Amino acid sequence: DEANIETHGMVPMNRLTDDPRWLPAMSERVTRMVQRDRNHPSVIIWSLGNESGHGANHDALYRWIKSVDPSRPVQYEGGGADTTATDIICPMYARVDEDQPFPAVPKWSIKKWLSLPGETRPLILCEYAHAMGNSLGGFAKYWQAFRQYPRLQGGFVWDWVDQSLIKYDENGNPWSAYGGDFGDTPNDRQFCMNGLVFADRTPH
Amino acid sequence: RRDWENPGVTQLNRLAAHPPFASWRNSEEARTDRPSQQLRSLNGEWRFAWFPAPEAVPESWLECDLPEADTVVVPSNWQMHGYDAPIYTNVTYPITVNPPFVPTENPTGCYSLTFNVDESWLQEGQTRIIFDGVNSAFHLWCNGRWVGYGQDSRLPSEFDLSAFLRAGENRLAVMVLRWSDGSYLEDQDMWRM
Amino acid sequence: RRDWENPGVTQLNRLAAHPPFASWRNSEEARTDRPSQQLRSLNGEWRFAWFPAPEAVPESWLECDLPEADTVVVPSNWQMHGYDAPIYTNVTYPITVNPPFVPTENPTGCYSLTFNVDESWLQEGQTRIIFDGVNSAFHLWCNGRWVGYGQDSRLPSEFDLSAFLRAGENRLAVMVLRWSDGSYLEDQDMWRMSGIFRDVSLLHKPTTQISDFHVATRFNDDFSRAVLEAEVQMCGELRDYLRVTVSLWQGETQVASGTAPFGGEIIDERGGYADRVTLRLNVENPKLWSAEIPNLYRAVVELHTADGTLIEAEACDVGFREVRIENGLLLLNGKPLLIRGVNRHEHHPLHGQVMDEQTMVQDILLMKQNNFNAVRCSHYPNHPLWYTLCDRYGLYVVDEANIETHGMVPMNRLTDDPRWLPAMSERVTRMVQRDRNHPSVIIWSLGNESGHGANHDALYRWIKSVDPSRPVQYEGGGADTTATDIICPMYARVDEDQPFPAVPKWSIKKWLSLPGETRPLILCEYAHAMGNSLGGFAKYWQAFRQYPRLQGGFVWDWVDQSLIKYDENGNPWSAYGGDFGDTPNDRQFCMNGLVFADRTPHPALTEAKHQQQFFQFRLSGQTIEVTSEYLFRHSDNELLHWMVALDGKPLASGEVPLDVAPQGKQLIELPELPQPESAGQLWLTVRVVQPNATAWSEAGHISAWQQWRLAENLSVTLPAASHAIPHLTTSEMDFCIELGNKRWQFNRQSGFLSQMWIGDKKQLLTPLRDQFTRAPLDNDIGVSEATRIDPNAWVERWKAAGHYQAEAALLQCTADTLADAVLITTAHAWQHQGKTLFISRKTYRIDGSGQMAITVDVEVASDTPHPARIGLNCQLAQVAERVNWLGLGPQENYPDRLTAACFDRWDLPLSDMYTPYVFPSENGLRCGTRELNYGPHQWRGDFQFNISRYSQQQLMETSHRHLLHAEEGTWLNIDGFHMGIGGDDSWSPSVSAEFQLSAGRYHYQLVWCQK
Ligand SMILES: OC[C@@H]1[C@H](O)[C@H](O)[C@@H](O)c2nnnn21
Ligand SMILES: OC[C@@H]1[C@H](O)[C@H](O)[C@@H](O)c2nnnn21
Ligand SMILES: [Mg+2]
Ligand SMILES: [Mg+2]
Ligand SMILES: [Mg+2]
Ligand SMILES: [Mg+2]
Ligand SMILES: [Mg+2]
Ligand code: NA
Ligand code: NA
Ligand code: NA
Ligand code: NA
Ligand code: NA
Repeated sequence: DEANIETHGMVPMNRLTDDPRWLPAMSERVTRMVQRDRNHPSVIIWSLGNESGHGANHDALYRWIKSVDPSRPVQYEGGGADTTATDIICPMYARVDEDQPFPAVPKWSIKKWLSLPGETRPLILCEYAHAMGNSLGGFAKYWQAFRQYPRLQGGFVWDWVDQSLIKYDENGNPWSAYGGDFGDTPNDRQFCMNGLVFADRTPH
Repeated sequence: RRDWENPGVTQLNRLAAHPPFASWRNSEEARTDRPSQQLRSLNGEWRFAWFPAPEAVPESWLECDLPEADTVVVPSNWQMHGYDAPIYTNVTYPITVNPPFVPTENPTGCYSLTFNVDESWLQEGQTRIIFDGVNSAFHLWCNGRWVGYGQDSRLPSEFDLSAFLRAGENRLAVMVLRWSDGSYLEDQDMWRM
Repeated sequence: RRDWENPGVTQLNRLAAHPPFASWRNSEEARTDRPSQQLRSLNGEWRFAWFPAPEAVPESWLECDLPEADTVVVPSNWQMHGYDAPIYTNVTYPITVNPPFVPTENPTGCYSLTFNVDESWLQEGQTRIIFDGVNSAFHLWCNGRWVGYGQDSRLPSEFDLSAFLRAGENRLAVMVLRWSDGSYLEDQDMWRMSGIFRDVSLLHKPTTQISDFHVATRFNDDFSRAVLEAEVQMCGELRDYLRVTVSLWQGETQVASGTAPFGGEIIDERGGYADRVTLRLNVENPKLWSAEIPNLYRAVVELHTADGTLIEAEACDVGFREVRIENGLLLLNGKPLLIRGVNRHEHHPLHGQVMDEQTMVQDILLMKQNNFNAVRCSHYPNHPLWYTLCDRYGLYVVDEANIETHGMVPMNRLTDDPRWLPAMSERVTRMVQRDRNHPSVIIWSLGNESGHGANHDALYRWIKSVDPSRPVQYEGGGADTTATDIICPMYARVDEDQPFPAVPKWSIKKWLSLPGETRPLILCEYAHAMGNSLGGFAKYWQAFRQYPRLQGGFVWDWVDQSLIKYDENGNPWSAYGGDFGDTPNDRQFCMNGLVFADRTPHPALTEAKHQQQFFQFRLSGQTIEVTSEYLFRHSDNELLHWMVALDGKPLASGEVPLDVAPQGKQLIELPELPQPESAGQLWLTVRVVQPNATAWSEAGHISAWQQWRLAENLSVTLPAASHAIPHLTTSEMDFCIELGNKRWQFNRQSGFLSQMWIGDKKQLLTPLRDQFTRAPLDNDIGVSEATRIDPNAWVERWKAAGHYQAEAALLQCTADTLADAVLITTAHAWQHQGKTLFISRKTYRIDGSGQMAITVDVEVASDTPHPARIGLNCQLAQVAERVNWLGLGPQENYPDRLTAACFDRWDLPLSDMYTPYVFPSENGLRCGTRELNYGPHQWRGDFQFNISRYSQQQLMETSHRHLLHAEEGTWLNIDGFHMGIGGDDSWSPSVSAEFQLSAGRYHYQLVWCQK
């Protein structure tokens, strides 16, 4: 279960999340979630939100939760996927064997990540195997690792269904539309279709 | 007050959050997860009218129905009805980045409903309204009088109408803003509706 | 909107918090911390009208000064000027508890000011208004246009008037509400006042300005090398040519300097901060900061153009010091502290809660002069100057957020509530943001008496997160929660457990060793100094020294919060709870200080000083061993003085220079010491003197002392040839004794010494009688009320037992003649509701020498409460100017509070023998006295005594010291034994067992004679 908090477009990412003046707003997004959903057995992990860097607001919110509801681990990927605001190393698109040492927020091979000096947390990819169009090339390689390494505990594929919408042609013939099709601009074109299933639930 | 341009203000008069309630007045129903007389749906046909900015809305809409209004289904997304377009933007904010301000031309949806309230509800106890999802911020009026304000397009916003309703017919007025300071917190990679 | 009844609204249009700024336009003014033409004070003469409610405010006030308005000085508390009453309530909220609402009649202050503004200010730049402190909420208008709103009475609220001001004359309008949703977080145990109590000023900043800056200092292993790191942020337009220079000075000497353009390191996938820059400076051999040697550097931050043109400069004092907890110990600069602290409220007898520099400096010096090295800001951020001062004089400070909800039921009612997280967080984040650069601040505190809720754990984490340089502590919820790095209890006893349910207060020695516990333990409040208190202070100090992880504490508290009241003669008197018509109220409970509100010390102050000494001493043979408890300085402003006296008569003495390394020892051998010409006890006294004056002391200041008995020679010399013989004159009513120009009369029915004469002069106003009670001290009283008694309080156990009502029944009264003496024997009973409380058996022996020998044997039933005292007392007919004695002094001292007193021969004016506590009680006693002198009288033995113009009765019958009236004569209380006074707490019995008079059988003897 994940808080409605994402500030990706800020420069740098943690602009608002590190801002004490935004803690209040952020906190209601976290506290109100937990207050509503804490009796559901299905919820096994709480998430602090998505792609908002890593701000002090995160560490405070992380503690609030651990403190009001110990029953569940708390995770969060921002700021490099293994900060002090996450019980779980939850990277997005870290590869199996290949490292991608971006500055400040590198994405290590998952196999490698687990054993970095000092590290001992489990690792579950929060997003992996981007299913855009003709994709899922190399899927088996993750599975192989998942089964061989005890601490590599799986992941959440990105993602379930294309975010295509319906528009009608001159005969009222419906067709799947993407970014820019509604005269929307600027837009991300086909980047909103990345699922395992078509918008109508038909499998890819 | 321009509440929608201040992260210091994310709600007004909103009731505290809590696990799902139905206030069953029969235990066995509660046990069975059956419907509850005390938990009514307002879903369905409503009155709606689009404006380009909150400044364009007529005070008259608080008191009485906008004759230009159409009758639409709720819940819904007004873009799915063509009042305006949905925008697909991944990372870049669909509005200029100048927190906590939002554009002046800020698409506004004026939703309205005339509904019944049984006196039995009014003789005792408390009558609250619950909106499970309003994107991105809104003001609410009941029978012409202001009730409160809310943000966070993805959690329920609850208000006590106990002192605002009357037995019988009643009118709600909801002014929904497309953009608000809460929009800064909602930069997900998906359509902007 | 009634923003004042909504915790979701804490402010409107309020600018962000930041470290102290001054916007200098000259670097040098900056480095030297001189005034800046860009920071103006608007303090002084303002207009004020009082209202009962905001709704009654003439909306005209907005545009025009109202006429009924008076002219008053600001800052100020309106209660201080008489528009209304300040209220003294401890726990009980002064308003009905119904969060978030406040009462409808809400005293409203209408402040307004007509002032001129320099257009140069308006043509460019930004002009902000700054309210250092507004109690509790306010709305702001400028030239009739609304500006904004703010809460939190203890931190600065700032607004941008750039667009509201006009060339020339202008009007500010300020509506301050007494109560607001903020009061809920302001339940501190102190007076409830209101208004614009801290400074008001204007700050002009350029458009492109420095908006915040953080200074860090990290060290290598032996602190031989440091890195000064300074993080700088800006507001305005960024440009390539923009620069920041950070330079570091040790006075006139520029130690280091660095320059960079804006642009931080990459921090995320989104990059980094374009509008920030971090400069780093190496410092070799830093001169380190401590409360022992407050070494500071000056940090100057210039925002300038690449051409060299300065835009503005900001600056701060820097202290190189590291705070860390390691292996269970609190270290400073790698060394374990020993906190000799005190809690201190911002209070002024006439100014209420308005603070001034004079007062601050006065407090600090007293502090230092009394060996205090630390202070806790109970329970809110202090006026900004305090910190600059602590920085410079050197005091370890505990900075505490303004969050106290003691009146909630249960206490963490709001703090565990997510709807109160935001208002709470601002009270903590805005504190940190403003004070983080001060080196005197070594620990953060989450607040006071708010239970422990989830909001605390969240805020505990934000801090650790933003400023890892300082531990975080909080005492609520048990003193050892997950929201504190230090076990910081309040009033936990040294050896005594007090197992309250859920939040027990273990004995500190035991608390450290609980299974699994490893933190350090420093009490946030201890030794409640209320009235005649501080009993057992030495027991804490002994433990702190013996146990490494016991690191000291903060006494409660510095100064009494009594306000000044004037009688019809326009004579001032110190007032407390309820004297303002305020109710409900907590009476004298706002008076718990080591000094009077006027800064005159209470006697306990001296006890603190001695226990908190930095040099320990040991004696052996002719060998004295001085051990320094300093951790960083050598005894470079100290010399040792020693003196040997025989029963106060000086024999020998001398001085030796001290030269002790921190933690070291020095052995001073003493010279061969001549023996003495007669019986008596020799006593050695040493004292540590500081030859030179310092910033906080004068040349010759004594910082420590100690005493030891040396050899003793018992008198064996047999009196002498009785010159004459007392004659006894027996009547059916009296036993009369005559010897020369003296007579003693013993009433045969009473069994007491009814009268004594010298010449034809009567010596007594009332007979000499045993006394077993004392006019109740604050500590004896505890919480006990006349409407709600605390049957557990000492006073209550005593009253109930009939001790203050017991009556003397004669059991036996005889007179016998000896070879050369007259001997009277008596036996008395003290009963109550048919039980014998005590039995007093005496003998009076009158010899030809004319001395009256008294022997007292008392019996105290095992089942009666232990008595306040066991002695005799009388009202002397005489009044003399001086009191001279040989024993412990010079100041008032009791059994559990006499370590700092010294045995010698003392002489003071009668008045120094009476302690003027506001709440009168037994006071002024002196222990271990071997000889007492008054008028032509002399008493000898081994006893304790007090002497003044007030009977115990009058004292215990009076509540304000200013209603006391000098009785006829002189009241004399001479005790064989006196009960300790306690003080661990003043709300329950705190007198230790070894200070209780429970032996059952007591024996004392005295000799009264004449000179
Ligand atoms: O479809 C790409 C996805 C999508 O934007 C996710 O919301 C985001 O967490 C992400 N990060 N990297 N790639 N993605
Ligand atoms: O003077 C009594 C003091 C005063 O109330 C302090 O503010 C509070 O922390 C406290 N708790 N217990 N005793 N005290
Ligand atoms: Mg808002
Ligand atoms: Mg994203
Ligand atoms: Mg408020
Ligand atoms: Mg309190
Ligand atoms: Mg010396
Ligand atoms: Na695995
Ligand atoms: Na996508
Ligand atoms: Na110790
Ligand atoms: Na008090
Ligand atoms: Na008294």
